[PDB]
Amino acid sequence: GSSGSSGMNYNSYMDEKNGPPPPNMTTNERRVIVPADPTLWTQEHVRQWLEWAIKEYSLMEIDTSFFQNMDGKELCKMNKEDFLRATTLYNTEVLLSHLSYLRESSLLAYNTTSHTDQSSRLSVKEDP
Repeated sequence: GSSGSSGMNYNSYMDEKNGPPPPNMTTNERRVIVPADPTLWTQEHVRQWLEWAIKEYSLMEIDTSFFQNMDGKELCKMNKEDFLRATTLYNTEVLLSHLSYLRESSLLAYNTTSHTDQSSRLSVKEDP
């Protein structure tokens, strides 16, 4: 007769080989600026934040004793008036705005999520 087999596979793959150190570039090392929302803050997040803003924004003459051990939730209840008693208006606008900016992000965080979640189980490694 007269018959054959005309048909190629045509495919590709990767080996994923990594060379010796040093590595490409660092990523993270126990560094966090915010947990999530201003309502779920800790006693430290209330301090580190202030010490940070005063540095970045480079403010001057601001109450610190007020944020020595204030509840993260209280920071939200604080209004232009409450904040005015702690610092000037110019500063109150720099704080309230920041605390309000974080919330503006949550507006997008609210997702339906159709069975697309993932558990967290990442632990640091060491030794050969």
